[PDB]
Amino acid sequence: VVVRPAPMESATYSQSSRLQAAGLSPAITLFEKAAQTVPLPDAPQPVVIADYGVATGHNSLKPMMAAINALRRRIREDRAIMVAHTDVPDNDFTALFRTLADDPDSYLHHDSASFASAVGRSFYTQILPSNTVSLGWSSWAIQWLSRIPAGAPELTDHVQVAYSKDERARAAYAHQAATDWQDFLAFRGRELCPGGRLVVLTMALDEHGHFGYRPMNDALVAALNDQVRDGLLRPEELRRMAIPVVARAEKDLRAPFAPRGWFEGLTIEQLDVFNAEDRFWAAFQSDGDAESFGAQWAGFARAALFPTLAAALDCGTGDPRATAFIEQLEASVADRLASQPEPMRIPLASLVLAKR
Amino acid sequence: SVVVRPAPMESATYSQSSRLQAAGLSPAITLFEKAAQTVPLPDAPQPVVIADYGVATGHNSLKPMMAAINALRRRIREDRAIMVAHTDVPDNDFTALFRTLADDPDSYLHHDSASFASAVGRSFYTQILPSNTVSLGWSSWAIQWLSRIPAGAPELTDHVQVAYSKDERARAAYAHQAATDWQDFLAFRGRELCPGGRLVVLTMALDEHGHFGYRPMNDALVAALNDQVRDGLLRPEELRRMAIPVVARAEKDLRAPFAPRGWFEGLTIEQLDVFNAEDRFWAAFQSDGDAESFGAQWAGFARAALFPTLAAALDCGTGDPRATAFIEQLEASVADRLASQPEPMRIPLASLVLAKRA
Ligand SMILES: Nc1ncnc2c1ncn2[C@@H]1O[C@H](CSCC[C@H](N)C(=O)O)[C@@H](O)[C@H]1O
Ligand SMILES: Nc1ncnc2c1ncn2[C@@H]1O[C@H](CSCC[C@H](N)C(=O)O)[C@@H](O)[C@H]1O
Ligand SMILES: CCCCCCCC(=O)O
Ligand SMILES: CCCCCCCC(=O)O
Repeated sequence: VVVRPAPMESATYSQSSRLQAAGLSPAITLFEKAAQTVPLPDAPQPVVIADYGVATGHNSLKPMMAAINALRRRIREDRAIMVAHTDVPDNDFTALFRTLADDPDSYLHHDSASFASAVGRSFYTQILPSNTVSLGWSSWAIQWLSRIPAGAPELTDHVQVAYSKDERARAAYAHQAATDWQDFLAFRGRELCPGGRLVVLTMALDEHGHFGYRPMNDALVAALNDQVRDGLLRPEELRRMAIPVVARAEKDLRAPFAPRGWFEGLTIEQLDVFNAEDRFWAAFQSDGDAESFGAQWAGFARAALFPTLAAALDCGTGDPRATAFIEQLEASVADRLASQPEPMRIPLASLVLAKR
Repeated sequence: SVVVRPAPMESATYSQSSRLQAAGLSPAITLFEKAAQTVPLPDAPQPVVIADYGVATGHNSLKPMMAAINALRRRIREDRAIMVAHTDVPDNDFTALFRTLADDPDSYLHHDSASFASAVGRSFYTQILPSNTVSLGWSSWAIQWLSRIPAGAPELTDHVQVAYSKDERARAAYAHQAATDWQDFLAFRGRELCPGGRLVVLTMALDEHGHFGYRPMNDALVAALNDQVRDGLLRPEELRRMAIPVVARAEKDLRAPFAPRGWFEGLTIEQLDVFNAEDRFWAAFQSDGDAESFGAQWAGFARAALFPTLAAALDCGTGDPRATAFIEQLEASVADRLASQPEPMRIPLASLVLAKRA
């Protein structure tokens, strides 16, 4: 009865998350700096790093290595560092453990006293022992709502609430995001060591209050409307489709802390709101390959969003119809964006949080 | 890879098909609970770590974990963190594990609000947890699985279990692989345990007479596989390729790394028992006379634990419908054969308590 989003498409996420990787690049610098200065546990207790919202692990390798390299300048080489990667139960943890074993960039291949574990429990509850996490990292994860809000109006003509014209829906999604953010902070506040640091990167609204990805969202909705026109999609199924993602404004991120600056033992040490460089547009300006441009954007949308859309179908998620739906939708979005390539806004927020 | 490994349990059926395992491990829970009463615990703010080596779906971990946690709660504050680290191979179904921990009312997460869960998908034949952090280790029905089919070992012609093979070279190769695997397992647990820590192991053993047990089951399985070849459902080449990388150890094998002075890599055997588990399927049949249920229980047990490893030998994919049909038919065949002539079976086990030097 509680409707939740779907995890990333395991088969394609590691190959289709270059946008996310490029966008989080500035946050790695913050994370590295946090690792250089954070108070550490008494030797020889293991130093714990937490990665909240790991998916396949591909985009975690660089931030984890940056922290580990920084820590190694401060501690003995034989001292244990434990990385706890967290996601939802239905995330593909086999893909994660294969990434950690097989990818040359894996920290396990670079540091002989580093260790890996996984936690498959929603990060909107406490999932690690209190006072044990020295360094927390979360990129591209917290924009995902814990649920479609209870009693929220069905998004009749849209898949993203920011583009919806239903005021009741907007408020319901906004309240859910506010409660989710409070919950996330409350439990990270318990998990962090005193003096510990948490670096968060999430989807944001820009200075004008816009969600961004405008041509993408237009292409997506149009491609879905074409499937109902061609009889590939039922009108009821399209009505049910919704992405439980909310992008937060600066004011939304600060809300739990106002006005004294603290919430559940945590404070905002640094906050930045910025637009990530549009690499797909930059590449297109260089090579003029419109088909490639369309394929890059469509692949990004597929791995991250399509499993959630496919969950609304009358058939099963393992049903061949769902696979056909995913592949057709990707090809249609690709064609639409390839026909008229345009730059897009990728609004992000980075935060450094510190525990008392 | 040219290194051939066993396959994990069938996650779809293991939680429903592991009552034999659950019943067999029951005596080891008592040992584990007793260990929990006195093992040293780590300095604050470190959680007490309980490691579960070879978790599968988690179904059979709930009882031993809760026994340890209950004992620990008689010693320490209710708000002290306890972390259970469940370990398996990368291709284990960890989603099934986390669903078990969230949904089963027997889950320690539902009974202890300061208990936590994690998973480690890295072979336990290497070190997979930080040195000196584990107070209590548990491993049931896992260490009999070889790290690999031994390199250069002859194809198990006419057999799927090496104990029943007539090939001397195959038997020796499997025995040597088991011996080095056991040394590896001990070496790395010896590093992971806290000084004074305890590890409880339950594994498949050879009985007093050096026998593997499950004889009627073994016979039914071989006969059923032969039926599939004869009926054109399985290629002769595929059956030749099939081998279960499982080795049951005698007392002497278990003691081998420790002999003669009693210690290996900081560990010693505190207690060792070798016993046959009560055959509950036979007991039920003696009570109710339901031969069909008898066959189904045995075949379900074999299916969940063994059939993925057999299916890996097929020329098709493991995700192919042909592999599913193979598993389903093999189960039905074994069930029918055992139902036709119900017989008691030997289930030889060994339980060990290992202690790390203080
Ligand atoms: N409540 C929740 N608890 C844990 N993980 C969640 C979650 N809601 C969403 N996620 C996870 O957040 C991930 C978003 S993809 C981000 C992956 C990676 N950090 C990167 O930067 O590319 C998905 O794996 C999704 O399953
Ligand atoms: N090298 C290895 N490392 C980790 N796990 C292994 C392994 N070899 C086999 N296993 C695991 O051991 C498990 C055996 S099933 C036993 C499950 C449970 N402990 C019970 O008592 O019922 C399987 O999940 C299998 O994947
Ligand atoms: C138009 C919305 C785009 C959402 C991107 C989500 C990225 C991720 O979760 O990895
Ligand atoms: C006849 C061989 C029986 C092997 C049982 C393996 C049980 C398990 O690994 O869970």
